[PDB]
Amino acid sequence: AFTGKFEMESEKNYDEFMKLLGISSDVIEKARNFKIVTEVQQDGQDFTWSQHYSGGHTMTNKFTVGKESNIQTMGGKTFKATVQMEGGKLVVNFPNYHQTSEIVGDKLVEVSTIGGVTYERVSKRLA
Repeated sequence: AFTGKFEMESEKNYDEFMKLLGISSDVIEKARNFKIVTEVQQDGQDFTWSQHYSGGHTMTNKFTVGKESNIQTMGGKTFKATVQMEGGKLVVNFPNYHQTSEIVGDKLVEVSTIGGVTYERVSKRLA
């Protein structure tokens, strides 16, 4: 489905995965001590993903799968990357890191990747 409100309740290897990307220490501590809210609307091959900071800033990741698009990402800057799908899951690969999302009924989880490190998360489906 990939459609609904979600929010990051917890993380697994976020700290190190960040230390590889190279994020600022305060911003590192925020996401892990903060519920980044996450909405999604899989409107067909195009998606309207979003990553709200609880109403204030809103970063967004609109993209089209089997096509590619510019995506804002949690790295230093925007990149362009080929999002793809499989069946009950989602796929992407940027010239920077790799990531695959995977809905579970009423829960969004994601698993990022880059160099011997991988950051799982569990954006639950609630508010």
